[PDB]
Amino acid sequence: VEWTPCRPGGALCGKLAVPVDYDRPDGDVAALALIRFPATGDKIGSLVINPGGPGESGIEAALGVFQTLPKRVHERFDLVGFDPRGVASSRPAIWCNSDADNDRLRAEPQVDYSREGVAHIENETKQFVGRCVDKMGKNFLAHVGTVNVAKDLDAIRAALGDDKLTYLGYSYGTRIGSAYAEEFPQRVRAMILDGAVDPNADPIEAELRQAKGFQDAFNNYAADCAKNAGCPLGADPAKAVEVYHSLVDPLVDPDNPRISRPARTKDPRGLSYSDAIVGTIMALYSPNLWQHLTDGLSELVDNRGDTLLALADMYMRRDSHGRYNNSGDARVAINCVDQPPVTDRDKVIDEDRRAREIAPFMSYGKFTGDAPLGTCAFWPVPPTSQPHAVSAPGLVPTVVVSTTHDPATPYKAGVDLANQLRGSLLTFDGTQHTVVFQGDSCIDEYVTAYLIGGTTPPSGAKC
Repeated sequence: VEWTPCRPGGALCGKLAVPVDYDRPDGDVAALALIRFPATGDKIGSLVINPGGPGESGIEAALGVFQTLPKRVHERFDLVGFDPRGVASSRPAIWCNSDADNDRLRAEPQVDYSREGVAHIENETKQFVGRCVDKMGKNFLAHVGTVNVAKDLDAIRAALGDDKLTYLGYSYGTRIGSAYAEEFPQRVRAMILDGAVDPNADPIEAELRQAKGFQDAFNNYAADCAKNAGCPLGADPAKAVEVYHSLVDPLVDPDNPRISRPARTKDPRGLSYSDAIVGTIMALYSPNLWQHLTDGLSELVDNRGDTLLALADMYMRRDSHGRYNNSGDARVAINCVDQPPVTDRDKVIDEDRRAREIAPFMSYGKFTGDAPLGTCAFWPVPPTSQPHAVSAPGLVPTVVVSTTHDPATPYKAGVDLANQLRGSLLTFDGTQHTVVFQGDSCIDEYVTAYLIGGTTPPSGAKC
């Protein structure tokens, strides 16, 4: 890799060619984008991070991580972020939707699960899948999976000149982690995995555990808010779900669920039901966003939706000029090849029935007896991986950081991943998604000691 200063540090930038198909290492070639923050003291090696998603930029994440990086880590390591194949500055990038495509979906309430509703959703999905194929071609799509990201990571390891990888992965980056650890266990110097994906999970039960996570994070937010003056959800948290629906349900025409009655905003779109829900989920990633959620709900009481709409844009990565980055498109494409999709309609119908009972705050109206298949049921290329217990016997001990009320990747997922990895579990007591290098000096101390010394947290460590 030929390094260069960048387009906010002593940062250097570069590209790395990898083959699209690793069985045709002479065919089409991809170019991964890399950022690098040189160590300030005696260099142990590169610390390579990944933010998750999938579809999130590792470069963009390294720029943030740089700001909150402990002094000793920055002394001993190059901080290095990368954009996986198909993502952000890597070429070719995955694109399916235009900016107008995305807005048009987000304008719909997306709540009608009658037969006509389901047919409408599955029509938009097929058009989407066709837009992916038409812009990217089937070959590139078949090789954007984690199994091949793992192989690029070893190419990155080698190109940075490290003998063994030192790696920090968050959320989906956790799956990159275990995949690398299974194909190159003898190349792992150290590995921290924060907010765990358990690759042995049933996809439906995982989704349901996730729904339960956000309802539980919802209950936690609401109970917090109920101690505060003028809580928009009321002072009795046992009634918060109902109050919340009294605020968001009017965004949907009661005589016709396909009709949005959006809250007024200074932005021309207004606030649809689906954006209202998306902004809520966004805020339940972190108590840092609870104030914004509360503001958003308070605006709804006055039939306004500006803050909830901005939260949804943060989630959707739509900037203030209406441009989207490609994380949404990349997210879907990569998720579709990482595991076999659910194709049994009856299982998708029963999941919906259960999800409404488990996460009522996200649920509009009642169970209809029908539900749509997910985008992946229509994917034109087959999965390049599949649910299995992680098996990496020779693997160095690793740290799994799991938060007790993580809504996105629940606590028990981290416990399971640690077990399969036979590494250390470090618990954070909180309601948020991930925590490493985000303020908590305790967590950062443990992680700093592991990264430099190799010392793992004691069994039962809490922070």
